[PDB]
Amino acid sequence: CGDYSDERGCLYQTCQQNQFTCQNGRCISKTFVCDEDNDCGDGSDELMHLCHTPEPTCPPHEFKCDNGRCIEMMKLCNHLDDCLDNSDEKGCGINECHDPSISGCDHNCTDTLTSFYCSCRPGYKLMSDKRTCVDIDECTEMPFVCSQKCENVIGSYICKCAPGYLREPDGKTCRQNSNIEPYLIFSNRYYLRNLTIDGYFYSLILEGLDNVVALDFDRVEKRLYWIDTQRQVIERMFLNKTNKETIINHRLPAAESLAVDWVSRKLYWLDARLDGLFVSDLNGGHRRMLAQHCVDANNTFCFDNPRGLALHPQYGYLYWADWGHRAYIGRVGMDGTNKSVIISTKLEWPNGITIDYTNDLLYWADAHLGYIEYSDLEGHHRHTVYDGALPHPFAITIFEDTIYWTDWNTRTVEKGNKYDGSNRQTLVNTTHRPFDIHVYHPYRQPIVSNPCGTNNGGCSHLCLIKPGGKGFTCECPDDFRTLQLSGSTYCMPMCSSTQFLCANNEKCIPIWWKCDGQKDCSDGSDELALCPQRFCRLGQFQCSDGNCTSPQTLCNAHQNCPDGSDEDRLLCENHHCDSNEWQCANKRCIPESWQCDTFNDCEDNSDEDSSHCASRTCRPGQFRCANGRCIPQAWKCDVDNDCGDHSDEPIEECMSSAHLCDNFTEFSCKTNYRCIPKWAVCNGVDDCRDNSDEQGCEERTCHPVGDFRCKNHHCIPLRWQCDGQNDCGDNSDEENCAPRECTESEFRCVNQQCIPSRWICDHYNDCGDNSDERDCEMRTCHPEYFQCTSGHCVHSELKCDGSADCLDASDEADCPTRFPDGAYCQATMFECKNHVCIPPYWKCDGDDDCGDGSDEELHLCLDVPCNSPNRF
Amino acid sequence: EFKCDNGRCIEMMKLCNHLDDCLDNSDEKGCGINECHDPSISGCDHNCTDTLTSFYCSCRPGYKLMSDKRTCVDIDEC
Ligand SMILES: *[C@@H]1O[C@H](CO)[C@@H](O[C@@H]2O[C@H](CO)[C@@H](O[C@@H]3O[C@H](CO)[C@@H](O)[C@H](O)[C@@H]3O)[C@H](O)[C@H]2NC(C)=O)[C@H](O)[C@H]1NC(C)=O
Ligand SMILES: *[C@@H]1O[C@H](CO)[C@@H](O[C@@H]2O[C@H](CO)[C@@H](O[C@@H]3O[C@H](CO)[C@@H](O)[C@H](O)[C@@H]3O)[C@H](O)[C@H]2NC(C)=O)[C@H](O)[C@H]1NC(C)=O
Ligand SMILES: *[C@@H]1O[C@H](CO)[C@@H](O[C@@H]2O[C@H](CO)[C@@H](O[C@@H]3O[C@H](CO)[C@@H](O)[C@H](O)[C@@H]3O)[C@H](O)[C@H]2NC(C)=O)[C@H](O)[C@H]1NC(C)=O
Ligand SMILES: *[C@@H]1O[C@H](CO)[C@@H](O)[C@H](O)[C@H]1NC(C)=O
Ligand SMILES: *[C@@H]1O[C@H](CO)[C@@H](O)[C@H](O)[C@H]1NC(C)=O
Ligand SMILES: *[C@@H]1O[C@H](CO)[C@@H](O)[C@H](O)[C@H]1NC(C)=O
Ligand SMILES: *[C@@H]1O[C@H](CO)[C@@H](O)[C@H](O)[C@H]1NC(C)=O
Repeated sequence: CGDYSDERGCLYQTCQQNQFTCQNGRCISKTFVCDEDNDCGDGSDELMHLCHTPEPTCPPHEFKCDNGRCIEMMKLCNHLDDCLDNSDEKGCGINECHDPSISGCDHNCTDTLTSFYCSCRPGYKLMSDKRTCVDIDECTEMPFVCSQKCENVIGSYICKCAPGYLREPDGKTCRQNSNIEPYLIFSNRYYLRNLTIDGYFYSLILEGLDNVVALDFDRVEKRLYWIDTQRQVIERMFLNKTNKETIINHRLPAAESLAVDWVSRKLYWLDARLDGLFVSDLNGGHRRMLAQHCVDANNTFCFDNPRGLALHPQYGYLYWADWGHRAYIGRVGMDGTNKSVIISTKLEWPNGITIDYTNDLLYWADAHLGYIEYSDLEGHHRHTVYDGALPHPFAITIFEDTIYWTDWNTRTVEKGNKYDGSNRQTLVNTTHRPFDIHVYHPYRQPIVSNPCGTNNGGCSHLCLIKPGGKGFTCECPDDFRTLQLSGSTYCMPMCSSTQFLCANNEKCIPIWWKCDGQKDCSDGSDELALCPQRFCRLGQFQCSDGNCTSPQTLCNAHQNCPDGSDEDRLLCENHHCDSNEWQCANKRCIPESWQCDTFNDCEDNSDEDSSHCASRTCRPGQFRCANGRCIPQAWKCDVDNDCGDHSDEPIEECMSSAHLCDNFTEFSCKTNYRCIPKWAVCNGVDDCRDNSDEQGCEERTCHPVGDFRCKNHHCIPLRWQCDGQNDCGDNSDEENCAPRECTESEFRCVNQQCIPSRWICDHYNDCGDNSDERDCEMRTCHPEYFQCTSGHCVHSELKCDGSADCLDASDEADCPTRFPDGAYCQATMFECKNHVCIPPYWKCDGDDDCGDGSDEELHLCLDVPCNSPNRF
Repeated sequence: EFKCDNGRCIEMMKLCNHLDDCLDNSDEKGCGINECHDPSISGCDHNCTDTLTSFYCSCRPGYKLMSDKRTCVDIDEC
């Protein structure tokens, strides 16, 4: 039919018809036989995939004839017409090299039974002329010849060792000279571990963390920073465990990776949700988003899922990786400039990334493809440490000549040679995923001077090293406009409302942190003496009436606070939403994806303003369709009209040669023009409509290690096996599962199931057998929890919060009035005998929520005469 | 690979390559040149077949080569 049909059935190309990647039933005669007729799928003409010329291969005991035969070496020049071209006789090479007139070669001509050939001395590459030998640049061409640095020599190479590395007498090897002995540092799900390099000693640096996926040390101060994604905090601690604190706790929707700078004394971390790389001092005083949007200057590569970081202060470049649709390993200068891509080919899931400071080689690991590669810092010559046999590596660090990587599927730490991946040794296996890894050693952070030097190089807030490891650029916090003065910079204090500005202008804290019982500003202007007593708890907005409302509800186009300052004109004037939150006319904030989502999500309905959606300028990396909705570029030219209108599917271009599935990962489905990835194949889901992904799962194989095969021919990671979840529908994963051993901070139920140690007497019977909730009076409790009189544990934060989390309500009745005025309820709420601050609307509201909050207010509302009482 | 008299396995390409590839130099040792073409030596019953070193013989079908490597004796196929 026509192009307006916008639908196609199963073509089922059989003999002559051959549906290409764009599903075009072109003739079978077009297979490179002078016929590039199918420009649509482009499969009819292939530059090298269709040009093979595979004649030359034949057994070495056979001399290939010029006619194409493979006359035997014994039959070579056997005085018999063995071939049509008679290459055996026609070709009888006699002392061609001995003849000086012909076969003149550079180093060493080697004769044969037919014609001649030549060989070059070691370190000299033979030229295409087959007579000229050219010296090999072993330092760049084959960097694995030398450990650490190298110098090119004519016909050979000289290896050296960086300072601190003692060169071994054997040569081409280096050995450390530091006083300290290096030991691996990696983070489990709840534990920071301490493992020696040889794997002889195992330890536990710190436990009791929700979910740690990243860590990085600081040689200067002997600190150890990490990220708790579940808790959304960036915390640091001394190696001796003397002090622990939360550096950053605000605006961390998801922090995949972290990299501590040990030169400019800065902290960098990637944010997957906000899609940007941030910078802050080791105390988190000043924050600034350094990079955002796309990185290729063409919008092909953009921050989608950045989960790797590696600092090289010697050149001031911070390499990072992204496992989105368009995987890239691009780098940025530490000052936030020179944003550029490095490696963008043969890459699906670059989870891990590191920089070998010894020889300046950028190492990265791919999860789906399963390889580990190293290249120059400009990403020119890619060499594979491993072919891809690794099931699913996540983190990678290099020390001396050994590369240490942590693999999720095998749930273990493995090490090998940094160049050829030899001596692959499994150090220790962990019950949980191994996550980020590092090698703690003074050499891992080489000493290099700070261009800032002092006073942040005379910068007001931030001093970031310029690219190339020379000079610095002044910066400003996120809430400051960076003006470039004459030979200097000025940070405009321009800040939105609902955000206090310190008198010293050090930072722009939120308004609800002004006079919050804490001197948030270093000056302390926020906690002015002349300020009303704030009865509301920290992290809450206090209205003039004294009621407490959530800061998220501030200026939410709804008069939540009775006093009215919630929607006050001055407080909502110049209100700015989050970076990913698209502001509406009524100042209500909605996610940027909802800007023209075709849904009246915002009360003012500005999210469906035709005028603004027609004139909607969209961030790079997302495709704009007719409706004005901006789906991601990966959602453009897909079989599914994600935008709804077929404008998101330029079927002319979608069937054209522009959209061809990547050979490495993107698997083309024959019936449509879909380009689902390789790991999307046989995922048990109809990822592409024709179900071609799920057709060959019986023929499809699994990874030899770190993969479990189910009865449905489903390959799943070995870690997912016996996880208590049916990863494969046939329950083969959970068919036979001996209970696993519980870790240090895991309590073992009588059901032989491991639960977090914090959940004993959780007051929610998390374990099925309810064995966790026993002996609570004899259990004391954890240091960070308050114990109810009944004996159960509760968060110390939830104490005296107006919420009786304890059943006996002891968590609230053991504290005085929330304010010295003489009452417990700040927002005119109802306080029962248990001192629970039942909301004023919730006062005498249907069921008796409070333990002793039974109300005789039948006059206001008799219990029997209640709508809530659906069932007598 | 052509097995050397010393026990090596000098390559066929290296056979008679004018190089001392083996201790016995079997490659350069008595390079087989038209030994079958010479009627004085390599006299075989049916068909002498030359090689890069010395010679050998082949018999017509139905005739088994004798231990002498020069006499072909009819096979008793029955
Ligand atoms: C992680 O584990 C490693 C290995 O246990 C720890 O490094 C070790 O630290 C101890 C205590 O400082 C060192 O003992 C020292 O021995 C020397 C003599 O060899 C002695 O002069 C010192 O006074 C001290 O007793 C041990 O040698 C050292 N080993 C290594 C591998 O360097 C590391 O401190 C642990 N880190 C954390 C944060 O848990
Ligand atoms: C655990 O290890 C860390 C890192 O080595 C220790 O932090 C640093 O410890 C040193 C020695 O106590 C501190 O030096 C002292 O500084 C004060 C001034 O702040 C000075 O008056 C003292 O004479 C001495 O020079 C250093 O300040 C401290 N870190 C920083 C940068 O503040 C930590 O103390 C160790 N904890 C223990 C006791 O295991
Ligand atoms: C900003 O980043 C870009 C991209 O990384 C830098 O450009 C790069 O500069 C290096 C050093 O000159 C180049 O390496 C050289 O490449 C050539 C082959 O092109 C090779 O023969 C040399 O031995 C060396 O490896 C690299 O190719 C080049 N890359 C690109 C894409 O331009 C730039 O220098 C950085 N500095 C700035 C301008 O901020
Ligand atoms: C190459 O030729 C030189 C000069 O004749 C000689 O010294 C050297 O041993 C030869 N090497 C090889 C590989 O034959
Ligand atoms: C990059 O940008 C150019 C225009 O400057 C465009 O023609 C091209 O298609 C874009 N994609 C590539 C090849 O990176
Ligand atoms: C680690 O691997 C070894 C060798 O397969 C095995 O004996 C040991 O039980 C494993 N440990 C864990 C915790 O799975
Ligand atoms: C063997 O020798 C006979 C007699 O000269 C000749 O007719 C025949 O063609 C030869 N066959 C071979 C395989 O040389």
